[PDB]
Amino acid sequence: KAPQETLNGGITDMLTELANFEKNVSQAIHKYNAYRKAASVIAKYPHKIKSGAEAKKLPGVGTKIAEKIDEFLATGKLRKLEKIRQDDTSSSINFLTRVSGIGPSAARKFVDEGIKTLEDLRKNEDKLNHHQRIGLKYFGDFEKRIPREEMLQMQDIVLNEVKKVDSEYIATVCGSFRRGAESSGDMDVLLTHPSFTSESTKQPKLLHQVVEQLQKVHFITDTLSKGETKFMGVCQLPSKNDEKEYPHRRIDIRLIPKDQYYCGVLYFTGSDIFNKNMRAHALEKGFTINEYTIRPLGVTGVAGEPLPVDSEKDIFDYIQWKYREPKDRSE
DNA sequence: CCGACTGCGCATCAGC
DNA sequence: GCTGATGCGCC
DNA sequence: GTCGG
Ligand SMILES: [Mg+2]
Ligand SMILES: [Mg+2]
Ligand code: NA
Ligand code: NA
Repeated sequence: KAPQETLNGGITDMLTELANFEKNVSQAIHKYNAYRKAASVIAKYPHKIKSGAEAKKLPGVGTKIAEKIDEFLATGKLRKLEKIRQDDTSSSINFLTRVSGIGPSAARKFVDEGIKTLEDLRKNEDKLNHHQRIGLKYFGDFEKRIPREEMLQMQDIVLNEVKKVDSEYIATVCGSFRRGAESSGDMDVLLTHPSFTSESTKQPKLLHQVVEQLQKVHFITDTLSKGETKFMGVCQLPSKNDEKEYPHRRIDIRLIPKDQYYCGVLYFTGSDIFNKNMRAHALEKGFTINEYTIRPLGVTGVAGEPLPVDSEKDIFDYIQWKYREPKDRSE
């Protein structure tokens, strides 16, 4: 379980708003993560915070945030935030960043030029790049969650088509979906083939062929980016006669070397906390884990050649550990 | 006091 | 024309 | 903004 929004939702929301403002307007990504961290640890606190000093005891909450909590608890609001919400420039910039492709920098230019709304964007399509236009075109669709049943139907199509292109491909839908989530933000598909390894051929056709098949059967509808290794785009479940159309969805497809496949699966399955905690634990046992490989340290810190991996279990075993089921990888 | 806070693929810019 | 930087989305 | 060298 988890503490209800009722407990410290006002505080966590306040911290999340300030988090967004720092990243989108101040362009202070570290202060953005500082705030989110503070919001997380408070969202876990199973007690109604009575003072900023009480919250200060938590890892991620320092003096500044303690002061803000005191102001919020005593008044019900934060002056600095109340002033940011009313600022036309800060609000507009903040808003435009909700478009995929528009970050802090682009949002800034648009607002400096008067472009402050989606409507303003439509009248200025020539000023947008390919990514941004897709983000615009699907603004609303991209903010909708993906229920597990739809992800299942999406997986059906992906696994079916990949196998159809070459039955030797190995495909694994990762992300929260693999962790048994009831809903998802997007679909992350990891791909490999026996003919693709670190020391072999780079083959631009392996990822290209699969994307093509999914476009042939009308599953993939748009392309944000696509190289020889990574593909980012859009997909949509086919419409049932008479029933309403499905929302367009974000889908990523990655071609990974077979010898780095399982480290990739584990990584893109998350959770980020589970990854951080698993990396932190991996440190104690004298190992370093990333998206690509697992390497042995030699006391000074000399990481030798990447250890052989043939399954996710192999990784868990290496670090003296039992394989954690994806559904439990929450923390 | 003061540096770390992950680092990379792909698209697009800035400059030679 | 190229190479390197920057912006962006992401555990 | 917070933590830790
Ligand atoms: Mg700034
Ligand atoms: Mg993801
Ligand atoms: Na603290
Ligand atoms: Na954005």
